[PDB]
Amino acid sequence: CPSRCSCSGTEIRCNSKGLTSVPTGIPSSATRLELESNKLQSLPHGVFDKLTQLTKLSLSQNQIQSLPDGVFDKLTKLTILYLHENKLQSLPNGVFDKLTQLKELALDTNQLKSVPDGIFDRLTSLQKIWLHTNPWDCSCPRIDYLSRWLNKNSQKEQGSAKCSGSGKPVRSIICPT
Repeated sequence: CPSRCSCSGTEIRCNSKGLTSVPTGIPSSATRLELESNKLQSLPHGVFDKLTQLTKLSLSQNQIQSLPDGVFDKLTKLTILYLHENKLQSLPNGVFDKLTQLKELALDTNQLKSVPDGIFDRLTSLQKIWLHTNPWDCSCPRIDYLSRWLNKNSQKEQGSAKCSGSGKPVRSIICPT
């Protein structure tokens, strides 16, 4: 068990510990990992690669600005992914592609202006998504995939994503073609 964590069974919790980096001794048998309310601002590439049995990963309330490419690729059993209340300015192409079992993905309260096209397409088990409190860029070509995807997957949205500037719903926007 890592120094600032509490390990109960295969559940690893290291919340509100003023952590500045991901703990180094996380066992590979971990099924749940929570690193909430710390001081993380970045993540090393491949940092969670050995945590293949993880069903839940939560990094809410930190100051992460970007994600390493393929940072979630080895976490194929992930059912819950919380990334809200951070400072994300963008998402890597297909970062969620290998998560075919993901049910919950929280991305609210960050600094996202846009997301890559088709970023949620592979999420076949998705039930809930949080996208609110982000300065979405509702200019057209850019917001086209999101407004459309949000409209079709209406029932999964927790809260309501709003356009930066006008405050209008991202789903109220229809792009030109």
